[PDB]
Amino acid sequence: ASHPITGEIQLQINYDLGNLIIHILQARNLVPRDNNGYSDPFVKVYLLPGRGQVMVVQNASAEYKRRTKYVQKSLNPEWNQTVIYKSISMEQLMKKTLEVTVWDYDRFSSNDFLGEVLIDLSSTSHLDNTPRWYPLKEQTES
Repeated sequence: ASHPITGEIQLQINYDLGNLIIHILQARNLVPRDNNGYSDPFVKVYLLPGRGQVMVVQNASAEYKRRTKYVQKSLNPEWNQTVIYKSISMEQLMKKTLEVTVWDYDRFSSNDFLGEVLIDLSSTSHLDNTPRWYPLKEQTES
């Protein structure tokens, strides 16, 4: 079988004190799979022109997720997390692009792809902390 990459991702961007902050929220219209609810999808966000630092997103209060993971975790998973990249000025920042990538855990440990977005910080109008949706594309390997 195969799973096509679809859906989008919602996040909040904000840069302050020379530090780039990014908050993860959730994704919608993701790739459906057999047996609803089984694995908690995670995201990876790193700058293109950086040191290759991939920051994975954590899961919010499972207490509230455990009740929503039913259909959400299956089609639209959330995270509601926050990350920062200190030591980054608008000079190099504008040159860097925030790439949000969704990944699902395997049955043993591996991680499958789910979606990839590219947010150019050169014009990131969502800097003023604004929850906006971003289209998740596929990871082409030419």
